[PDB]
Amino acid sequence: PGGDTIFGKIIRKEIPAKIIFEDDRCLAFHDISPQAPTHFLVIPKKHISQISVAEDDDESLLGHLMIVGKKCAADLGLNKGYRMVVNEGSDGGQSVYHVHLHVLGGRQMHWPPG
Amino acid sequence: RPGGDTIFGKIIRKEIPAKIIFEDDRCLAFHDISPQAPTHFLVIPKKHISQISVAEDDDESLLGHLMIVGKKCAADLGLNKGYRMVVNEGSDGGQSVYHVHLHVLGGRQMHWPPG
Repeated sequence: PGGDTIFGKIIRKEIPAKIIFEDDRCLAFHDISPQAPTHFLVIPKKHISQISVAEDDDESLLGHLMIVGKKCAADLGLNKGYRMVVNEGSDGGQSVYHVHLHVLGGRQMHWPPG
Repeated sequence: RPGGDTIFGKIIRKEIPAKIIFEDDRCLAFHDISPQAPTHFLVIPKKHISQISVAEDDDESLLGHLMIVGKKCAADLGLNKGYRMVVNEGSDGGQSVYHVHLHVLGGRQMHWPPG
């Protein structure tokens, strides 16, 4: 495992998180510093440090994060829409080196996206 | 038709011009006409899916492929300091074209929140 980051600790249940969904290969939970009325993360249990190092063999897993994200968004009542975000590296503002998909909604999201 | 009715379908069928970065049997990557960062491109599936909220379970590999192609194109374009990937859904997401697409933005510091 889950990795040497705070997200690994969340996966291993060593620290608390408000979990929305879990299966054998991913976990969705509310972000601790929400930027919208609804703001959660979907992360793989496999420790991929950043999207730039994902491989072709990870394609289904990465798509699974997005499908889980859109299902969770619907379950959380985001019927007016939302935004999905993956941050990579310094310029991307990536805060934890464990791949994570942000899902934000419950307010108008603006443009540019940061 | 192959690619759907939106302007992105027109781009897929090469009926209107685009600055294409990458193309395969499943997707197409091209530069955005209204860039919000020094590099700003889109990765879109050739199969029409209107928005991420209606994607099917069987679309997982395709959606993942968009992200893999996005990161590969970002590397090929020299975005070595990072980038941000974005999918907009619906009104609150600010989606203006109803053909699912992944934005990739880089070449400057991206800020938080992401809109």
